[PDB]
This record gives sequence, structure tokens and C-alpha cells, in this order.
Amino acid sequence: RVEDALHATRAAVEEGVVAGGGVALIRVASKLADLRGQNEDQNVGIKVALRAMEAPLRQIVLNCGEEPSVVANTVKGGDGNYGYNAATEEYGNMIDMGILDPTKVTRSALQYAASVAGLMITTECMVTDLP
Amino acid sequence: AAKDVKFGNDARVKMLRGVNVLADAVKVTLGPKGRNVVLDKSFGAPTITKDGVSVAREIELEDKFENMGAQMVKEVASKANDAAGDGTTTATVLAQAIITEGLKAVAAGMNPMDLKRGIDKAVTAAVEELKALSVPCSDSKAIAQVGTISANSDETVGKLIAEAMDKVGKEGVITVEDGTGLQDELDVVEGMQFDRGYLSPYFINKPETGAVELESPFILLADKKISNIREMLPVLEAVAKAGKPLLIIAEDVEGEALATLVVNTMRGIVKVAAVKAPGFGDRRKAMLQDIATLTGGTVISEEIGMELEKATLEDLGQAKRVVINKDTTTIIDGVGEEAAIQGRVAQIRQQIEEATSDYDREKLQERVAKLAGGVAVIKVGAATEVEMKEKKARVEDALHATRAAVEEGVVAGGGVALIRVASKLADLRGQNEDQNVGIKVALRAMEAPLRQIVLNCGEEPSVVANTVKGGDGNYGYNAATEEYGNMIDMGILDPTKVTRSALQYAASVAGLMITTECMVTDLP
Amino acid sequence: AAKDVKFGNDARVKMLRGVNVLADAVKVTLGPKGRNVVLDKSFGAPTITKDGVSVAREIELEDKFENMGAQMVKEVASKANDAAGDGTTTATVLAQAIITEGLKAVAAGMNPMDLKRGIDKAVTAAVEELKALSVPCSDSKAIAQVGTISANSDETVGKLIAEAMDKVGKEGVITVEDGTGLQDELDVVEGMQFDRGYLSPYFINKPETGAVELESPFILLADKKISNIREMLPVLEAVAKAGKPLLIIAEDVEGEALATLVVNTMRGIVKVAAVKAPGFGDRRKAMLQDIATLTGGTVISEEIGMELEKATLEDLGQAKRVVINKDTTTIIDGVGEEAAIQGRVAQIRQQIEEATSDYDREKLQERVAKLAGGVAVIKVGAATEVEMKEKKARVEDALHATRAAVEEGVVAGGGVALIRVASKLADLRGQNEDQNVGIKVALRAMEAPLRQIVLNCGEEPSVVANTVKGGDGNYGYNAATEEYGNMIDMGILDPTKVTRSALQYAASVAGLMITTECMVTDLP
Amino acid sequence: AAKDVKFGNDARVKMLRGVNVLADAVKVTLGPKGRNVVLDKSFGAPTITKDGVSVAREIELEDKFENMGAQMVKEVASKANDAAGDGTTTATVLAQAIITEGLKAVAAGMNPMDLKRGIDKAVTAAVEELKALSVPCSDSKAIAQVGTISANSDETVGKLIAEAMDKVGKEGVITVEDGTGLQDELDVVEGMQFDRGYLSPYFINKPETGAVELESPFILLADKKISNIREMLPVLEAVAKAGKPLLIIAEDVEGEALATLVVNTMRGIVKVAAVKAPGFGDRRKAMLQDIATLTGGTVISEEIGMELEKATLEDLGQAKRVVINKDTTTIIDGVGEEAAIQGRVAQIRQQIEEATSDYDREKLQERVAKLAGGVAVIKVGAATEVEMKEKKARVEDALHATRAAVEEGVVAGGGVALIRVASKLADLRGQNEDQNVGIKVALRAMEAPLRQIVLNCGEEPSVVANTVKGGDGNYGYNAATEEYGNMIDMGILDPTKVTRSALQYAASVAGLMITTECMVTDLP
Ligand SMILES: Nc1ncnc2c1ncn2[C@@H]1O[C@H](COP(=O)(O)OP(=O)(O)OP(O)(O)=S)[C@@H](O)[C@H]1O
Ligand SMILES: Nc1ncnc2c1ncn2[C@@H]1O[C@H](COP(=O)(O)OP(=O)(O)OP(O)(O)=S)[C@@H](O)[C@H]1O
Ligand SMILES: Nc1ncnc2c1ncn2[C@@H]1O[C@H](COP(=O)(O)OP(=O)(O)OP(O)(O)=S)[C@@H](O)[C@H]1O
Ligand SMILES: Nc1ncnc2c1ncn2[C@@H]1O[C@H](COP(=O)(O)OP(=O)(O)OP(O)(O)=S)[C@@H](O)[C@H]1O
Ligand SMILES: [Mg+2]
Ligand SMILES: [Mg+2]
Ligand SMILES: [Mg+2]
Ligand SMILES: [Tl+]
Ligand SMILES: [Tl+]
Ligand SMILES: [Tl+]
Ligand SMILES: [Tl+]
Ligand SMILES: [Tl+]
Ligand SMILES: [Tl+]
Ligand SMILES: [Tl+]
Ligand SMILES: [Tl+]
Ligand SMILES: [Tl+]
Ligand SMILES: [Tl+]
Repeated sequence: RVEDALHATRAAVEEGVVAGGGVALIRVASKLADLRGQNEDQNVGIKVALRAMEAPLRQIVLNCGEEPSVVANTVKGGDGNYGYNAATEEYGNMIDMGILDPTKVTRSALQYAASVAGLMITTECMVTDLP
Repeated sequence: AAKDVKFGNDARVKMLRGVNVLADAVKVTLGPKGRNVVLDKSFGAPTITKDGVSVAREIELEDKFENMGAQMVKEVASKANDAAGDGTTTATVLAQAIITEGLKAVAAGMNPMDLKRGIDKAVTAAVEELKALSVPCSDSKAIAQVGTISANSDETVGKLIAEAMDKVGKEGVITVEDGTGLQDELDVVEGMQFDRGYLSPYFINKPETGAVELESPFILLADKKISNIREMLPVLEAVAKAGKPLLIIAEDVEGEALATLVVNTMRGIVKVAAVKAPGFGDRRKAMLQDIATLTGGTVISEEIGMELEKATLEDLGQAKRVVINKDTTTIIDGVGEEAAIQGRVAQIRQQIEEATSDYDREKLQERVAKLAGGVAVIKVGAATEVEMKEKKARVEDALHATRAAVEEGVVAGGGVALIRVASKLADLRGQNEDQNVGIKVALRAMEAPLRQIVLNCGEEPSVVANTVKGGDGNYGYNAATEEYGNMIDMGILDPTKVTRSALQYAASVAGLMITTECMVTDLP
Repeated sequence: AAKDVKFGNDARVKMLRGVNVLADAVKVTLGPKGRNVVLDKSFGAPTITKDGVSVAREIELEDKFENMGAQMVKEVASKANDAAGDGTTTATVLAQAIITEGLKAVAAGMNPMDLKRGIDKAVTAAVEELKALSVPCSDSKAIAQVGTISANSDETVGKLIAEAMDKVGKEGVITVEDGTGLQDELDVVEGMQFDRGYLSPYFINKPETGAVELESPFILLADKKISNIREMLPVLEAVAKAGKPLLIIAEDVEGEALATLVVNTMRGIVKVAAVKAPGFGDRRKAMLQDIATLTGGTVISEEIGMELEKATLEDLGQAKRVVINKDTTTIIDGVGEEAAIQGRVAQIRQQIEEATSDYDREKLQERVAKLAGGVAVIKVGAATEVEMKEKKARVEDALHATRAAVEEGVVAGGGVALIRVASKLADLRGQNEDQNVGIKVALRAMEAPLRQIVLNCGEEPSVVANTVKGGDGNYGYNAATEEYGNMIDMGILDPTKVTRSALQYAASVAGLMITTECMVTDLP
Repeated sequence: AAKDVKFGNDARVKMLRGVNVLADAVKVTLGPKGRNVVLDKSFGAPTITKDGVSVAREIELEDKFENMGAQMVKEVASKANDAAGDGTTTATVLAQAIITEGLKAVAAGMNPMDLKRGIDKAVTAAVEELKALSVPCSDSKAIAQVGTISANSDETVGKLIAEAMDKVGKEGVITVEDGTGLQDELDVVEGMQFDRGYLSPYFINKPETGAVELESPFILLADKKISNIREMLPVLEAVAKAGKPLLIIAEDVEGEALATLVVNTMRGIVKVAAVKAPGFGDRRKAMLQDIATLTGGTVISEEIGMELEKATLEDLGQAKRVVINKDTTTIIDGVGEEAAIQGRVAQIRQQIEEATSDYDREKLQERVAKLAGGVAVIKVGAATEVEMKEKKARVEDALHATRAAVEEGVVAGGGVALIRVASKLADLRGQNEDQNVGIKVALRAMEAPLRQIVLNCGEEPSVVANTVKGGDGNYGYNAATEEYGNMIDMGILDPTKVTRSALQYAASVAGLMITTECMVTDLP
């Protein structure tokens, strides 16, 4: 519990800490709603990514037994570092409640997940060994 | 016949599977954001409809046990239709939600008999809470508002109903028929309506209405049980002679005489319709002669020396159009002498004076009010023929909604009435833990109608239902405009009667189905 | 390796099915009215036993998912055995009852995480209530009563234990070995016991005990990690020369050196046994030299210039019998100079004087008390050889029960202790409805042990459990005599420790199993 | 290994089916009107035999569960053989009859634990009743009668036994070996017999006897556990040098050293045989030196400075033929100085004088009586070689029957002893109804041995058993002559010991099998 704590603190210095509970991404989602591409197909590509940013929060709520749709809708209505605490089933300021994620980890989690999805969406042919 | 028998958990899962087919086929047609259901016919083109009744009627499954389940909840939909005419889909979505959640508890290991009592207590309390939430329609100005929004924002429809109810009263009899020309007509003619229905469902020649209709029909009256058709033959012989329809009002019609008229009418030989006599016992014999002088016939009771064999056109009662529902018969505009009509009216208004008992007073008053009061007729005026059709089809429904708006009132629509009741009964408890869950099953079932409308609208039902519960009163969701607000102000409203019927009936069947342990059906 | 993955309800039913096999195979052997379970062996005759541990160990299912379930609750039975030595069957009957009723709630649609917390809170409260119901064994007269009834009404057994505990104390170390002749002997010899176990389970040469045993074993001591066997070779070369067993006490034994000794011992070449050093850090280096002068060896830490290659019999510690459990090692009667034993004892009794901290005082006191205090030895006296066997087998168990009778005490047997706790926690509630059921699951699980004993006795469990609940206190059912009465007065009692272990462990696994959603295993 | 588990009724029917195969294969060989059972061998001709043991040994079923059943009752047959040598078929016919009728009651819905106790009480009473029916053989004239009829009316056999028992006594040791010439010889030579058996069954080089035999064998004596073969090697090196067999008497022989001698002996390299030391504890160390001076070896206990590596032929004990049964070892005619034999005898006859305790007196008396008393040898005299065979094979059995005739006596044969006990225990009752049936099961099982003999004789068993029950005393049925009469007068008799063993053992297994609820075996 020192090894992990050092790893989190390391990332807390390099890039900082954002609001946890997957609210950081869902907060970014509402702030990029005006973002557009070059054609209609690119425009959907953005909306795919923005609706993907809601999923981490939605998944935590699903494990908590509560309806993810209701909770995500409430978090989006309020602004800032206002989120859902799944441990206590209480809403409030995430930073004040000690729920936080190092910015570095959330940046890595998003970038990498997009990198592979990008490669997989552009896949047309697959070659493997015969059963 | 060899039978198949299933027990317990094995037997129940076949019902649930069965009801889920009928429910899912009907629940898709809920609300104004509803979907179309296509029903196949052997002859030509398929029928595309949103009518939850038409869809329900068609469902019949292969697996005999599944079929039973489906056919059980179907019996409710049709009965909700019999009570109000509206809310058949709303009944079915409720029934499913009580059954699905109910059976879950039974399978968890809870007492079905305690679960039923939990539901019924929650319902009796919900009907009681619903009456408090109801906004009555008293004056003829608020009555016009209900007839307008029910006929798709048509002010001409609501104006006619208000004028019709101002003539015969709120208890009075109102009927709609085809128009003569270009303007809507309204007359009050000498007629009567009583509480009996068709003695067989094979007389329904207006399948859309689900009722019987006879133009200028000759009417028969006799106090006795018609079993042999021998006595009917000379009457039927003279009816196809000068071909006009025939109404049979008797103590009853049994076996041989009855089962002949059915294959008789469908083949095309003679238009017939059979109904039990009005009332029972003493009033039976008087309400017949009440019909008689309303129609201009004769009572042929087998007493003085009168038979059905020597009964001609001369001995029969004539009226210029009759309608017979499942449990409603009405004779519009009969013959008879008007002075001998008031001469029969004053023959019974004289009884009330000598009425030494207060019960006679009750049942002598019901006669005259519908006998000298009469029956109203709304003749629907349109220019083109296709416009004459739709204006009739949107007055009939509008009258049915207005009828219920007077009797019990109107609650907030959008399925919010039930979801408002749900939050107000959260403190309700039973006698044991098993009863307590039975209540919570019923309360979570009341959320389903709203949730289903939102599902059809494409929006997430969980989000919308959660928002409606947070706000209070007649605040709900408009699925047509995708806007929140006051339902009453937006014209979205349901007659209290239809929502009460939809809930009660759906609970009644679910209660019976939850307490099911054994099923017996024919072998495949 | 290709894997098979099952989710949710599908995944859980495979566990339940799996645990139900292991449980039903073990629950039949509960109580004194228990049934025999026959276990097949490839070589010769089958084993007929009532021992719930032996039956549990053998269960391993074909369906990989079912196997997992079974193997999960098996991990508890064995761990209950590790904590007390008793109540392995009682653990398993509990675990089943929590799982079966738990999963029922999950399938009904309740939060597993709330169900777990409900169970654990009910358990933490039950352990707390159990301590209050416990009747302590303080004086050596009531200690004799427990050792008597545990060894089948034998007064000679209980007398020996009481005399042994009067010599070394309640915290003192007591060991049983084979007798010399016709009378029971009791000496206190210079020995020590510490909290480490066998570094591999393949040294168990007494399968019934589930432990290791070495007669006149040579002992090795070195502070470092033994990974290569190169350094061990010259030591092992001189041990088969004058063939006597060998005890390896080191910081640890890793990989190559360890995995060789296992195929070494089972083949028959050299009797070995490997154990981690006593304690960690600072006391590690001192408790080694505490063993050293207890045994008469030397600490060969790689500091001054000492290696394991130049380490003969001369540099090794000798003792006249050692035992090694899973988590218990004990060196009985070592060599060393007695004056240099007290010379090492007074080298550490001198530390307590200079002990500027109160923690040193704690961990300098534990050394000497088990070092100059010693280890007791009960030499079992019998006439015939077959009588020498059973008297040993009924002292070992009797000592284990008496040990637990001192540490936590004894509650009322017959599974009434738990059923008494059940009625006293009926007012216990959680935070939400789902937690509330979690408690009621645990309380109805506490009834099962009693109910299972009654089932084996042939009587209806429902009737007997209902009668025990009506009466209060230590009033229960005697399955042997089919009589009701005071359990304590009838000699039917369970050490509090075993019942606490049986409940806690069974809840711990059920808690983990209820919160299971996904299972991953190898493909068939 | 994946396992298959069956429960309850399903599990039991597989046992019954299993035992019925073994029983029906053995019960056909009962009595003198018995049938032949043919046993196949891979090498050459099949074996035709009537020996119930040889048939039992061969049975092993395909269905793993059935096999278990069969293998369970097989364990009894072999154990009855170990107790008496006779009545293995009579045991098996009893066991079946208790199991078949027992399981019938269990399936009817009766408590197995009450059924077992009912049987065992009926048995304990039957053994008690059997002792009363027994006619003892005291004088050496009635002892001659038993040895005569057991060896097929041969008077020469019975004369030798009586003369042998007149030399060493009734407790004395009597052995038979091959003759030198034409007359039967009888000498009393210095020897001893003790209560230990072969440490492995793979030394049996006389398969018909089921025992080990070594001609002029060298004997080893050491008090310690032989685990490594390193210490044995120099001893074994000098034995194949001047090739003579070897007897290993030690505290024990463990693992590596033991499992080598087995693949050693069967290959053909060195004739070995391993046995535990005589007695345990103190007498262990003295009875070794009791063997020593009986044999002329030395005790090589690891005390003074003596090892097994420096132990030559010179340090070993010599005797001129040893036999080792499963639980019987006997050293016939050893070396040693006769004056130092009486010098060791008077070294222990001196102990009894100083014996301050009465227990020493008991266990110092057993030594000398079999040490200075000796062992008898009957050298079988015949003319031809084939006649030398059979005369040996009919003295060995005749000695075994006579042995049991002295210890407990002889009851009436023809299975009438048990059927006589059956009628005398008809008033015996248990504690509840279920126990009462348990007794009646055992009593109807006692009829089966007789009934089976009659079945082989071709006559109806029901008729004969009914006739035997009507008459009283030692009146029974002679199956050989098809005549009724006094069994004792007709020479038909069974040693009480064999009938007691046959009943007790058959009940012991049936008791365990009736209380079976779960079976665990390997997957097919
Ligand atoms: N009380 C809480 N309420 C809501 N979210 C929480 C709470 N506590 C932690 N979290 C969120 O939990 C998320 C992390 O989930 P984890 O289970 O740690 O999975 P992970 O970090 O992706 O991978 P692992 O399993 O740690 S290697 C973080 O983004 C936190 O924001
Ligand atoms: N704009 C609206 N927004 C939300 N709900 C509406 C709206 N308009 C009507 N409703 C609801 O629609 C529900 C009725 O659905 P319908 O489709 O009429 O089904 P039904 O009445 O159960 O049976 P049928 O099909 O009429 S026979 C009523 O309860 C209204 O509250
Ligand atoms: N005469 C009796 N009547 C009722 N219960 C009894 C009686 N004697 C013992 N018991 C109960 O028997 C229970 C123990 O059953 P056991 O067969 O010992 O199973 P276990 O202790 O869980 O595991 P094993 O098999 O000993 S390793 C104890 O809780 C006693 O309360
Ligand atoms: N002439 C006879 N008539 C009736 N019974 C007889 C007669 N001769 C012997 N017996 C009975 O035969 C029974 C013994 O049967 P055996 O064939 O010897 O089987 P067993 O003794 O059980 O086992 P084996 O085969 O000897 S190892 C004895 O109990 C005798 O009572
Ligand atoms: Mg509608
Ligand atoms: Mg126990
Ligand atoms: Mg025999
Ligand atoms: Tl929750
Ligand atoms: Tl609809
Ligand atoms: Tl007419
Ligand atoms: Tl929409
Ligand atoms: Tl047990
Ligand atoms: Tl040693
Ligand atoms: Tl019983
Ligand atoms: Tl035989
Ligand atoms: Tl020899
Ligand atoms: Tl015969």
C-alpha cells in the first residue's frame, strides 16, 4: 500500500489530479458538444467518442446497483467537480470527498483506448490459423 | 380426452412466457409515440393498427400452457374495454408488471396468498387515493373541454355533446347516428335504454363497434323461455315477407331456438337479434309492457290464452333503429300512442303515491325517467361521404370519454396519476413481510404505464420517471412534444374511471395468476 | 490455454450445484446419529469413515464450474480445521445454508453487496452474542470435565491434561507421544514451540494427523535464503551417513533447493523437513540463536565468514523428536548445556532491564517463557499394542478441545448455541431492505446445524427446532438418547472457539460467493 | 481424479446388486451337496473348485458401485477365514440374508441406525445362546473324534493330533511338515510362536496356504526402524553368498527398504520375509533376546555401538524352517546353547520371584511357557509322493478344526445350531418398532445357511427347515444321506468358534452397509 501510493503520487506531480468517479471525462463530454469535423461521417466519430466518455461513470453506477442513466443525467445537470460517490451512495464535491484520479491515468486510459479502437474500426481483413 | 398436467414452478414459467407474448405485442402501441402492429388476414391485405384491443384479440399461442397464460390476461383487456372503452393497453401493461414482479417473489419463496392480499390492499388504497386526485366535471363548460381534446382539438364535437347533455341530463341517454345533410342535427325522441346485452355474440354485424345494429326492426315481446323454434316459425315466416330485422325480447332463449337463429343470421336468411327481458321477477313483467307501449307491440305472456304461433306483424312492436352491446340494449324512437305513452307513464307515476314502501319508490322512478325522459339522437352532418365516416368515429369515442368524465371525473394523464399515487402510498404496510412485498410489487407496477410511453418516445424511461417523481402534483411528461409541464394545462388527461378500471382489473387477474399451482390442458 | 467463461445467473447455478454436492456428502455425517460415507481407493479395500474432513478432501467434480463451487467451500472446511480441529462439518452445513438462501435473494433481484454486508453484520453480532453465552473454564477442576467427555467418558484422559496444565500453565506447550510401558508418564523437558509451519505439504508422513514427524532429527540453522542445493549437498551427504532425519530452519528455501527435497523425501532417500525462520527482522536473528542453544547447533549467517558447504554434524543442532504442523513447529527436548541455556535465558532477562521501550519488554518476554518454561510430554501407558493406539488418538483430540475450552470457553452443544443466538438477534436490522434480508438469511442459516443433526436422528427437524426455540437457555435436544434437557448437565458441549470459527469462515466464503458474477475456467 | 457420487436409494441398490453377485457365486458351493465353480486363468486350463474363499477372491465387478458392494462383503469372508479358517461360505450366505432383508426395511422407511442396533443386539444374544448350546471337548478321547471326522473318517489323523496335544498341551504349539519315510513321526523340538504376521502379503510363496515358508532361513534381529536399505545391503550381500532365505525381525520396516525386498523376492534374487518385533515397549526388547537365544543370533539395538552394516552371518540367528501367516509367526527348531536356553529361561523364571506386581507375573509367564515348552512337529509318513500331499492337506485342516474344538467347543452342524438359536430368541425385543424388525431380520437370516444347503441337495428348503424347527435339540438334516436325525451322532458338527465368527462378521458388515447413504468412487 506504499508501492501503489507512490505510483499515484508520482502521477499527481507530473500532470496533476482531476475529479474522480469518472466525472472528469463526463465533464469533458459536455464541454465538447460544439466540436465538429469536416464531413458528416467525422461528426459522428466525435459523438461516438463523447458518448464513450460517459461509460466509465455509468459502469461504476451499474455495479452500485443504481440505474446508470439516472445518475449520469444528474451529474451532467450540475457543474464542476460535482459527482456521485458509489461507496456512500451520496452526491457531492468529489475533491472534498477524497475521490480523485491522477490526470495522467485518465489521459492514458482515454488515449490508449482510442488508439486501438481507431485501428479496429479501420479493419477490413483478418488472417489467422485454421482450426 | 387425454390431459397434460404441470405443477408449481414448471407451470408458472409457462404462464409468464405466455403473458409476455401478449403484453409485449400490446405494450408497443401505448401512448401517442406508439408503434404499429401488423395483423395478418387470409383474405388479401394485412391490417395495420395501433388499437390494443384488436392486437390482443388476435394473440393465441401454440404451446397450450403458454396459450392459457396469454388468454388469461386477454380476458382483462377485453373486460377493461367493457367497463370504460379506453385503457385496454394501460391495463395490459399493468397486469404484466404485477405478474412479472409477483412471480419473482413466489419463486424467491414467498406466500402467494399473502402476496395477493398485499396487492389488493394496495389497490383498494390506490382507488381511494385516486378519487382524491380526481378533478370533477360538473358544469357544461368543463364538459365541453373533455369532448374537444378527445376528438383531436375539434370544437364542433364538444359543442354537440354539451348541448345533448343539456337536454336529457347527465344520466340521460345519448346516441349517435348517420346524418341527413350538411348540418349537425339534434332531436329528443321517445325512447328507452336498459341493462341487458346480446344473448349471443354472433349477431355483431359491426365488428369495429363490437355491437349489433338493426334498421327499422320489428320487435317481439313475450314473458317465457323460448326453447323450441316451432313457436318462432310463424313469426319468422312473416318477417322475411316484407324483409325487416327482428328483436327477440323474452325471459330468455334456450338451446334449439337460439342455436338456429345464429346459423340463420350468418347465412343471410333473416336479420335477428336475441336479448333477455329487462329486469327480473316483478318489474320483469312491467318493464316488458314498459317496452311494449314504448314500441307499440304486446306482451305475450302464456297466461290469458296467448301463444307465439298466432302472433303476426300486427301483434309486434316497431322502432326505427336498435343497438345491442354486450351488456347494453337501447330502443330508439318507437311507435305507440303518445297519449297512451304518458297514459302508461302516469299509470306508474300514480304507483309512487300508493307506494307504502321506499323500495318501490326507487324502482318506479327508474322506469319513467328513461321512459318519458327519452333518448337523444345526434345526426352527424358532413359534406363528403368519407368525412361523414370519421366525424362519427370521433364522436362515439368522445362521448365515451365524456361519459366517464362525468361519472368519476378526470385525473392527470401521461400515466402520472398512478405514479403520483405510488409515492403517496410508500408508507403502506401489510401484516407480515410477505404482504409488505406484495404492496411494493403493486406500487412498482404503477410506474410501468408511464415508463412504457417514454420507451416508445425513444427517451430513457428511468430518467423521465425519476424527474416526474421529484416534482409534485399534475406535473408530468408530454411524449408528443417531448416537453415537461402541467398535464391538465396541456390537455393531456385520462378519465378517472378508465384508470380505476385499468388498475383494478389488471390486479384481479394477477392475483389469480400468482395463486396458481396447477394447470390442466389438452394434450398436443 | 483456451478458456470457458460464464456470466451471472448461468454462472451461479453451477456453483450452487457444485457446493450442494460437497455439502450433501458431508452434512450426512453430522452429530452422533451420523451416517457413514464410503470413499474408494485404487489399492484394495474402500475406506468407511464419518470424518467430515476426509470426505470433503475427496470431493472434486467433473463439470469444471461445479468443481469450482465445490472446491470453494472445501477451502473453508479445511481452514476451520486449521483454526480449531473441530467443527468442519458444522462449518460446511452453515456455508451451504447461507449460500442456498443467499443466492435465492440474488435471483429474486437483490443487491449482492448489500446481502454480504447484511450477513457479516449479523455474524459480527453473533460472535459478540456468543461470547456472552460462553461459560469459561478457569479452575483445573472444570478443565478436567472437558477432557473427560471429549474422550468418551474416560476419566484417566482428563486427569492427565489437568496435571499437564498445572505444570506448564494455560499458555504452556503440551505434547503427546508413545508410551514406554504400563503407566502414564509426565515429564517437563527443555523445549520450545514457535509460529511457523511446513514449507511444503509433501513432508506429511502421518496422513491422519496431517503433519510431519521426525525421530531423533538433526537440525540446521542459517540466516539466509537457500536457493541452490550446492550448499546443501555436503550437509545431506553426511546425514544419510548415520541415517537420521533433518530439519531445515532458514530465512526460507527457494525453488531449486526446495523442489529437490520433495522428490528426495518421497523416493526414500533422506528424511527432510523445511521451515521458515522464527519471527522476522531483528528477533529473527535472535530466535535462531534461541533455537540454537535450545538445540545445540550454531547460527550460520553469511556474515563472519561461515558457509553451508563447510557445515558438519558437529555444527548441527540435535533434538529427540520434532513435529511440524501447517502453521505450528515444535522442537521437543534438545541438547545444549543447561547452564548455557539459563546462560542464554539470563542474557535476555537482562535485556528487559535495559529495555527503554515497552515493546521490547513484550517481545523479550515471549522468548523466555517458552524457552525456560519448556515443553510437556505425556507418554501414553497401555498394556496391549492396539490399546496404545486408541488411547493416543483420544488424547490428541481431547487436548485440542481442552485447548479451545481455555481460550474462549464452552457453549451449549447440539447446535443450540447458534439457534439461541438466532432468537436474540431477531431485532437486528441493516441500512436498507436488501441488507435486512441478508441478516435473516444468516439467522435462518444458524438453525441448520441443529436441523441437520435431527435429520440424521430420523426425527422431523422442524418439530425439534420449534421446541428448542420455545424453551430458553441451555435447553436443547440430545440426539443420542432422543431426550430433551439441559445440554451442559448432559455433557453435550462445544468449545466456543470451534463454533465461532465454524460460523465466521462459512460466512466469509458465502459472502465471496454471493458477490460472484463471472467465472473463468479451462475448456473441457 | 474426477469422482462419481450416488445418494440414498440409488446408492444402495448398487450395493445389493453388487453383493448378490458375490453371494450367489459363493452360496452355490455350500454343504456337501455343493456345486462346482469354474474360475478362468489366462495361462492354460481353468480352475474348478468348491472353495468359497478362492471363488470370493476372484469376484470384482465392472460397475464401480456394484464392485464396492461386492468388495465389501468379500472383506468379511476373508476375515472369517482369518479367525477360524472355516465358515467363509457360511459367513457370506448370512451377510447376504441380513443385507437383502435389511435394505428391504430401509426402503420401507425405517431407521437404519435402529435396524443396526436391532441386529447387533440379536447377535450378541445369539453368541450368548450359542455358548450354551456348545458341547465342549475336554478329554483327549473326544478330541480324537473331531480330528477323525474332519479328515474324512481317517483314524490315523485323529490319533496323531491327540498325541501331539498330550505332549505340548492344549495351549501348546503344533506344526505339520513333510515326512521322511513310511511312518508318522512326532518330536518336540525347541521353538517358539508369537503374535505377529508378514509385513507384506507379497512374500506368500504357498498361495494355497496363504502364508510364507522358508527352509533353513537365516534370521536378523535389531530393535529399530529399517527405512534405508543402505544398512541392509551388506547383510543381503552375504546371504545370496551361500544362498539361504532371510527373516527380518525389527521394530518395523518402512518405505524404501521394504518396497525393495518385494520386487527383490518376486524376481528371484534372495528369499526374504519381513516381520514386526514381538510385543511392544519393554517386552519388545526382551522377547527379541527371547527369540535371539531361541535362534542363536544377537539383538542389534542402536545403543552400545552396533550397526546393521557390520553384521555378518556370524551375528545372525539360524533355525531349520519358519512359517509366517497374516497374523502368526513361528520359528521352528533354532540353534543356541541348550544350557544357555534354560540359562535364559531361568533368567526370567527368576523375575517372577522379584515380581512386585501381578502384571509382570502375567507377561513373564507367557514367555517361558512357549520358550521352554517348545513347538511340536508332525512329520507326515506315506508311501507314494501323491499320498504324501493329500495326507498333509487333510491334517492341516483337521488341526484347524480341532484347535477351534478346544477353544470354544463344537455345536450341532448342518446349520441347525443357528436355526435352533433362532427359535430360542423369538421373544427378544428392542426399544422401538424399528429395532424390533432389526432383530427379526437377523433371526430370519440364521435360517439361510441351512436353507442353502438343502437347496443344493435339490430338496425344497422351506419343507426341510420347517421340519427341523418342529423337532428340538440337535435334530437336523443330513444332506449327504438325505436322512434326518441327531447331528452329533451322525458326525455332522461345526466348531462353535467358526459359527460364532461367521455370524458376528456377517452382521458387522451388514450393519455398516445398512447405514450407508452416500457412495464416492472413480469415474468410468
Ligand atoms: N467512492 C467512489 N465512488 C465513485 N467512484 C469511485 C469511488 N472510489 C473510487 N472511484 C472510482 O474508481 C475508479 C477506478 O476503478 P478501479 O477499480 O481502480 O479500476 P482501474 O483503476 O481502472 O484498474 P485497477 O483494477 O485499479 S488495476 C476511479 O476512476 C475512481 O474515480
Ligand atoms: N402527449 C402525450 N404525452 C404523454 N402521454 C400521453 C400523451 N397523449 C396521451 N398520452 C397517454 O396515452 C395513454 C393512452 O394510451 P392509448 O394508446 O390510448 O392506449 P389505451 O387507452 O390503453 O388503449 P387504446 O389503444 O386506446 S383501446 C393515456 O393514459 C394518456 O395519458
Ligand atoms: N448427543 C448429542 N445430541 C445432539 N447433538 C450432539 C450430541 N453429541 C454431539 N452432538 C453435536 O455434534 C456436533 C458435532 O458433530 P461432528 O460429527 O463432530 O461434526 P464436526 O465437529 O463438525 O466435524 P468432525 O466430523 O468432528 S471433524 C457438535 O456440535 C455437538 O453439539
Ligand atoms: N452331510 C451333511 N448334511 C448337512 N450339512 C452338512 C453335511 N456335511 C457338512 N455339512 C455342513 O456344511 C457346512 C459347511 O459348508 P462348507 O462347504 O464347508 O462351507 P464353509 O465351511 O462355509 O467354507 P469352505 O468352503 O469350507 S472354506 C457346515 O456348516 C456343515 O454343518
Ligand atoms: Mg386510449
Ligand atoms: Mg467433531
Ligand atoms: Mg468348511
Ligand atoms: Tl444499492
Ligand atoms: Tl394503443
Ligand atoms: Tl319495423
Ligand atoms: Tl425522441
Ligand atoms: Tl462427522
Ligand atoms: Tl540427532
Ligand atoms: Tl429415531
Ligand atoms: Tl464350499
Ligand atoms: Tl540358516
Ligand atoms: Tl435329491
